[PDB]
Amino acid sequence: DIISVALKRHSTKAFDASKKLTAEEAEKIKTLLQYSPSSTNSQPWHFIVASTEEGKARVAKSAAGTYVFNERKMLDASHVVVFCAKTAMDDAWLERVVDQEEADGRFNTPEAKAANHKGRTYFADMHRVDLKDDDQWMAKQVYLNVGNFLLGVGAMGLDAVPIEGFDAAILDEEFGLKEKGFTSLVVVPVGHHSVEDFNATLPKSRLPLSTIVTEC
Amino acid sequence: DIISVALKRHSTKAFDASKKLTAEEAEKIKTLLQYSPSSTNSQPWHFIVASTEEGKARVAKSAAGTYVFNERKMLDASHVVVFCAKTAMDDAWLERVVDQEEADGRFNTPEAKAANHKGRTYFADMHRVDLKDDDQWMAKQVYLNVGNFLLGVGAMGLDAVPIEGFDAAILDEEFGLKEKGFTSLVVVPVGHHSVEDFNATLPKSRLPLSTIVTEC
Ligand SMILES: Cc1cc2nc3c(=O)[nH]c(=O)nc-3n(C[C@H](O)[C@H](O)[C@H](O)COP(=O)(O)O)c2cc1C
Ligand SMILES: Cc1cc2nc3c(=O)[nH]c(=O)nc-3n(C[C@H](O)[C@H](O)[C@H](O)COP(=O)(O)O)c2cc1C
Ligand SMILES: O=C(O)c1ccc([N+](=O)[O-])cc1
Ligand SMILES: O=C(O)c1ccc([N+](=O)[O-])cc1
Repeated sequence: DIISVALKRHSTKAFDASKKLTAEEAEKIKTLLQYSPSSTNSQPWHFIVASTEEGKARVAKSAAGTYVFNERKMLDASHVVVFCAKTAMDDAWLERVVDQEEADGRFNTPEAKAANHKGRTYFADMHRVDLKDDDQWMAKQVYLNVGNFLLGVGAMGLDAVPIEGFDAAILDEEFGLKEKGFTSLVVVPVGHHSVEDFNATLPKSRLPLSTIVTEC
Repeated sequence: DIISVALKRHSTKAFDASKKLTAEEAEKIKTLLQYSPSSTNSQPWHFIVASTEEGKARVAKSAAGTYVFNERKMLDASHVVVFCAKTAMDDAWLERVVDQEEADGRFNTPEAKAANHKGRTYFADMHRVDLKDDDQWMAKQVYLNVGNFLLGVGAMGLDAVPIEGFDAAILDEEFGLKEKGFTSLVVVPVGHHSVEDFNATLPKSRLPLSTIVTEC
């Protein structure tokens, strides 16, 4: 039951470095990243999946100093996922999305692809010409992916914690993201919690439905 | 299997208006909205859940005219969820969150409570004061909730579709959201698809892992 998963998943504060994901679980978490929905199927994202000791150490550099309370989570987890968003939405990216949709068989004619290209253009240029908030629009799609991801890994029986407490300028420079057209937004260590995870035994806390929900 | 869910769920293009959620399902989708994670457990959100015909008609006003292609989806679904973000992070909301955490038993001393409140204020001030982007920061948490929600309702065997194609100004006015301190971001009709949901039999399409993932 997915509600049981939602009530039992929690943000892990400490990971057991000896408990690694299986090869099968490693493939499943990449499938989760890939198949998240996004506005107009824009998929405006890139993921760094660090599983070697050196790779995780490179990610953990972003937690040095002020964010040190997040550094050990990145070092001790089995896999660490860096969620990145595109910095600008270009036509080339939109062309590759619609061509992939054709390759996967979503169009029955060279007509319907011209209409899907016509549609995704009017939508994206609204954020590039007019609103000029396509940077924030793409980052929102990445946060949607994070929310999909956290529930999915919980359903797999894996522990995780989402992290905003890191230096994105440091992380971007370490992986050369800016020149690639990406910027890091959220880091998610994935693995199994240790006995030092004090948050595993604390009750969950949320505002009541009478506050957050209006029915009509 | 949650991966089967991720590969099976789709954006429904048309809903069967005769098929309603059960009472138990209606409670479960509210639990999903409630228990989504968020940065510092800030829960900067409110949800309109329209299930009556008059309520759904009120939400559907935001799809009239320019966004007419989304209007029937709102009218036909069993339940329509409006995801709303706070427009500003005020100190009273932060106090409300920490008071709820105390009521739920997450602190063992009053000093533990004040320390948690001090930390949440510090990180909120990073967005309110330094970055001056708390409005975008809170919207990102709401998008994370949507991503959690879409996978959860798919795991319940329910159809849904996320919608950005609506007039948020019209929707905010219809429900007085701006004066209440909120703004609408995403509309999600939930129910069961009809024969007119052409997307139900199309294959899913995503960019390949060679493009979106870097392993290290
Ligand atoms: C986007 C985001 C960023 C977060 N950043 C951190 C973080 O930097 N360090 C941390 O320990 N927890 C972080 N959290 C975890 C939250 O404190 C946690 O999700 C919230 O208190 C709800 O608890 P739960 O995840 O156990 O349900 C973050 C959560 C989200 C969604
Ligand atoms: C934030 C968001 C907004 C979307 N807005 C619309 C919309 O307004 N109308 C619509 O029919 N589909 C909308 N979609 C659906 C996307 O086109 C769809 O998620 C994407 O093509 C991937 O396909 P899937 O959801 O079937 O996996 C939206 C999706 C997201 C995540
Ligand atoms: O108007 C829009 O913002 C809009 C966004 C997404 C989609 N879509 O994903 O089909 C359509 C319209
Ligand atoms: O952005 C941060 O530094 C940050 C730190 C802690 C948390 N948190 O504990 O949820 C969230 C964000």
